[PDB]
Amino acid sequence: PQSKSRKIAILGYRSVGKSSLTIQFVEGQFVDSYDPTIENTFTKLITVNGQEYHLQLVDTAGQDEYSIFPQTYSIDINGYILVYSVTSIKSFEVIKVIHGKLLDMVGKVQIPIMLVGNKKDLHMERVISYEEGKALAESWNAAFLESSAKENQTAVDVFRRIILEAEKLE
Ligand SMILES: Nc1nc2c(ncn2[C@@H]2O[C@H](COP(=O)(O)OP(=O)(O)NP(=O)(O)O)[C@@H](O)[C@H]2O)c(=O)[nH]1
Ligand SMILES: [Mg+2]
Repeated sequence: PQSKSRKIAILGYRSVGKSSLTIQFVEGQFVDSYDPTIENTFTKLITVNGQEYHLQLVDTAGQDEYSIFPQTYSIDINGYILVYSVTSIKSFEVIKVIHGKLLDMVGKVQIPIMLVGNKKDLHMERVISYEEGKALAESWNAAFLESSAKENQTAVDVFRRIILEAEKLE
């Protein structure tokens, strides 16, 4: 089928760069203008392994330990991107909770899940090691990748990987 449509949800704690990472991929630039997000949606077109896709990305509002996991992000979502900031132990802690809830909500369905450690560029502020987040991604039997919302190639690698990870379960 010349084109396929997939809906991806980008979840995580606030300020980690869910939007930055999303816009970088979608528009190609890096915005510094920190705007708390309500919910944005961009429809990006990208091809993976010859197959072109129609990606409907849902850049969600940041949540935390005690926040209801939106039931709509529980249905009709083909892939999930759970991003944390390697410069924040709190984001790391929180993503484990969001992941927990997410799994409960969705019940038992083979939905691709990948873990992203954002802000690899800010070397002087990293507190989470690569090997650590990596280990988490393995415990979830999920994909892992680190990234910078200022390093397009890596942002693109993120959205490519999830689809790779998805067409694998289908
Ligand atoms: N140096 C650097 N800064 C980054 C990176 N990703 C995001 N940031 C910065 O971190 C801040 C928050 O990013 P943003 O995308 O708004 O985070 P968010 O998770 O979408 N926040 P919210 O949940 O409130 O909607 C911005 O000022 C942004 O420029 C990165 O890879 N490197
Ligand atoms: Mg946002």
